Amino acid sequence: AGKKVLIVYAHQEPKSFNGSLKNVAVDELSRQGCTVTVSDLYAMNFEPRATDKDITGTLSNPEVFNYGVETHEAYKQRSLASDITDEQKKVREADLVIFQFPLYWFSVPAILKGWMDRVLCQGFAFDIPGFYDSGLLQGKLALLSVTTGGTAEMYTKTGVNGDSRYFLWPLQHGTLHFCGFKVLAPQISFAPEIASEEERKGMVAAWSQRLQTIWKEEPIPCTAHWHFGQ
Amino acid sequence: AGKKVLIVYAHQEPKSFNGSLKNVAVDELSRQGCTVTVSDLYAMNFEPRATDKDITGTLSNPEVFNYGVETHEAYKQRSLASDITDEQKKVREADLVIFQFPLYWFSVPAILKGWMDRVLCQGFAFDIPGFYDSGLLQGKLALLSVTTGGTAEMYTKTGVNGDSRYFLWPLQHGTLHFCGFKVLAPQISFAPEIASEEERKGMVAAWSQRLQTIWKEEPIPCTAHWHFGQ
Ligand SMILES: Cc1cc2nc3c(=O)[nH]c(=O)nc-3n(C[C@H](O)[C@H](O)[C@H](O)COP(=O)(O)OP(=O)(O)OC[C@H]3O[C@@H](n4cnc5c(N)ncnc54)[C@H](O)[C@@H]3O)c2cc1C
Ligand SMILES: Cc1cc2nc3c(=O)[nH]c(=O)nc-3n(C[C@H](O)[C@H](O)[C@H](O)COP(=O)(O)OP(=O)(O)OC[C@H]3O[C@@H](n4cnc5c(N)ncnc54)[C@H](O)[C@@H]3O)c2cc1C
Ligand SMILES: COc1cc(OC)c2[nH]c(=O)cc(C)c2c1OC
Ligand SMILES: COc1cc(OC)c2[nH]c(=O)cc(C)c2c1OC
Ligand SMILES: [Zn+2]
Ligand SMILES: [Zn+2]
Repeated sequence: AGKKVLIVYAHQEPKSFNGSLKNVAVDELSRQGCTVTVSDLYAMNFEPRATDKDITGTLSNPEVFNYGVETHEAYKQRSLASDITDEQKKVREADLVIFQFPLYWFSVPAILKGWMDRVLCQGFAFDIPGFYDSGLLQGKLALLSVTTGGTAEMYTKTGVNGDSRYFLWPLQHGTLHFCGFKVLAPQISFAPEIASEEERKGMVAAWSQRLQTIWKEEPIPCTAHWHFGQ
Repeated sequence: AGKKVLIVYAHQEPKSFNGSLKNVAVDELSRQGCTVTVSDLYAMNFEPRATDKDITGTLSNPEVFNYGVETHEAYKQRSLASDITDEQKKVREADLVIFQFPLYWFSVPAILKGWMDRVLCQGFAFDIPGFYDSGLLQGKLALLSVTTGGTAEMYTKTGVNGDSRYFLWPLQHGTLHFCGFKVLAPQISFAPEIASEEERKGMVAAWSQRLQTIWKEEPIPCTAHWHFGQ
């Protein structure tokens, strides 16, 4: 029945390590016969700000602007900006969404934060029933593929940065799990810049390798225990 | 001495609950005789995207664009875009920085994430070495004044969202502490959209009342234990 993959990609430089990782995911998932689409946010000059431009025609309450309410009603009334709905159509059709980004301040770059803020609107991604286990994107897989400046040692529990999993919580749980995604284990490529050449080649190779059996994987249990506990 | 306060404010609607919490801070700090400046991000149409437009000089490596490297050298050389250096002057002069924002996906709205990505560059906010307790903003205070959709109850260890302190980690530790700020306890105003008129007025006056004695507070111990316990 085939599978559709969306890669949401947030790097300014096509020759970057992130670009290589995105390119390998494209090469390998396309080799398997999957339908692959990439949202190259910087190349699209993707709008990160949540503003009233995100609603076309006339606001639900033009006196006091409430982004959440107005985007909810806009979704229901098919009245959202086309950049947003173009993205929601790719997500709707995806079986798997991979986010490929460098870690910026223990989180996603603002351009990709703006994608999550604007694309994952109430009525599309969640509503009152239909959050966490029940969220509107249930059935879909999501996966963070993150590159870091810090070596793997810095990201241990008693290290300076604390555990990798500590920063994962707002993205995996607060965002992806909230919307119904099952979350595969994050791919974390530690510290590509302090190399080496061969060691960079090796991390790109390992991601490609993992993508081979991505469809065999089980989701993580997306829990406070998984992130912080023992 | 007296003191300088910068409020970095991220809400689209001046009549909003965020609007009121920013306005009471300006009013109370101004009443005390403090110097007060507000960076009203949406009104400034503040650029959230980290791009090569943020550097105007000869790039250190114009064949492969690396945002961290290029902004660090642009800072030393003074070729950063001026919107960034305008913010930096505000932070440099400040004794206290307050971030006033609605929680968006367990984090800051993208427009304010872009402020942290672009303004807190290497050379200015931190160096290597020169971070966490050696951060370049040592001696300044910071405070997150966050509003939520979820109730206090929802943000407890056994509630749907887990403890409120879990989502504070990337912002308090990975960003502010990393830059050397001493972090004051977060002001979290839970679920104003749900709350009654009296409860909302109550939340605004509790912030006003807290600001009366802010200069007397000790910072939090910004550690994994404060954040996750326990
Ligand atoms: C605003 C900001 C905030 C940040 N916050 C954090 C943080 O909170 N925590 C943290 O750890 N880090 C942080 N960083 C560091 C950041 O996460 C790293 O800079 C980034 O992940 C490096 O990945 P890259 O793709 O840009 O590396 P690149 O510099 O693009 O790649 C490294 C090398 O790989 C080469 N390359 C590309 N493809 C290949 C290939 N196939 N094989 C071999 N070599 C290849 C490149 O040419 C380059 O020499 C931050 C950086 C910035 C700018
Ligand atoms: C993209 C997105 C992501 C989100 N992610 C999360 C999340 O991860 N977790 C979560 O909990 N929530 C989330 N939310 C919900 C969001 O945090 C809240 O909607 C926001 O915190 C509420 O603050 P506000 O200023 O917008 O409230 P408002 O809607 O502006 O205020 C509520 C009421 O208070 C009134 N008010 C204004 N001033 C005063 C005053 N002086 N005295 C008394 N009343 C006053 C207003 O008139 C209004 O009637 C998200 C929302 C969006 C849009
Ligand atoms: C803002 O840039 C940041 C922020 C960080 O932590 C918050 C970082 N932590 C690390 O362990 C290693 C690096 C390199 C790093 C970094 O820049 C390269
Ligand atoms: C995407 O918007 C979000 C995301 C959330 O958690 C991620 C939320 N959690 C809550 O507890 C309560 C609310 C209102 C909420 C919210 O607004 C609808
Ligand atoms: Zn979860
Ligand atoms: Zn800390």
